[PDB]
Amino acid sequence: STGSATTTPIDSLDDAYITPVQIGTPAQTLNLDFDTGSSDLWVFSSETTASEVDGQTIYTPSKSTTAKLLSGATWSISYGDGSSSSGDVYTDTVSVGGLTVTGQAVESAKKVSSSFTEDSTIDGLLGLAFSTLNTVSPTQQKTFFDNAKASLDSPVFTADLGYHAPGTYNFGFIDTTAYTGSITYTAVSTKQGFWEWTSTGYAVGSGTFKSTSIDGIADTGTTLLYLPATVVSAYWAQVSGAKSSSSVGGYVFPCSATLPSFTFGVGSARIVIPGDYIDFGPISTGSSSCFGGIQSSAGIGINIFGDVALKAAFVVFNGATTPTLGFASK
Ligand SMILES: NCCN1CCOCC1
Repeated sequence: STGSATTTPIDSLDDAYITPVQIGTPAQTLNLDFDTGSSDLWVFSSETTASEVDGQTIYTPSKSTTAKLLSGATWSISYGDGSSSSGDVYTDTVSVGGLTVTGQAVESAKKVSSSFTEDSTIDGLLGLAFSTLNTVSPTQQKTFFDNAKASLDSPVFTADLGYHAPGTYNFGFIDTTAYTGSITYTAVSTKQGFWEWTSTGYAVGSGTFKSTSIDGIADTGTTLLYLPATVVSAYWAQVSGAKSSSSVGGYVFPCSATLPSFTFGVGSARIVIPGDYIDFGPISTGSSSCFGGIQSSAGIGINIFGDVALKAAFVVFNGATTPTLGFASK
């Protein structure tokens, strides 16, 4: 089997991408944030605290003839951005663009933090990192990709995020028309439960490529590109007026600037992030100071190849016996 679904940016800045997911019988369609940096499929629901729901579409398990309460199971997750959610668990039929998983764990939120409540366009998350990170207790549950894997024509999923435009998540196949040149595959460590790999280096605009090992995670659930301070300083030093602002919480730059591109290495291959992809607009409404799309990972503990980097590439998340990541220009 295969699945194919369109992913759409939630706003004019590509702050996040939402993909429609069918849950239950009859189908209840929710727009989920596909996240390769986490492993829980959770949704806003009929059980979520009323004051914590502000415009999201909710899953109502009582209206699904295939929903079964997973007895005694609870979940609770805290994300790197400080956001959190928790609740109970149902098993139900979940479909993504024609691909169906019966008995998928659907984690129903009873509580969500303010960051989730304020994003009316995100109805929940669909985790695509390794099932070892799944928070369901006392019986850990599998991701949608893990459950579909055996059935897929090829044990892979692909992320093709658009810049200011819709993109696609495919399951079980590689669309050879979606990229240019070849896909370069690179080793993955699953020790931390992430799609963790090692970039071979970087270039800033037309600058000379620096060969240097950058360990990081391919994370569709993180908006920006988080890299070592030395790398991020070398990037923003090419932008007149750019500076790291402690009050804003990162590098800001004059909105009148034309940003240089950023290249990252994948083996001998090179992915080029055009400069406009690094502009995240005014720091506050009406300001002429803009927020940078490349930020320091110093306070995180890990480098993150978020949407800023991934959207410049066709990315293969290869779930073969030994998982690998593939990158192609597009
Ligand atoms: N609610 C703050 C976080 N979100 C994250 C996704 O994009 C919009 C802003």
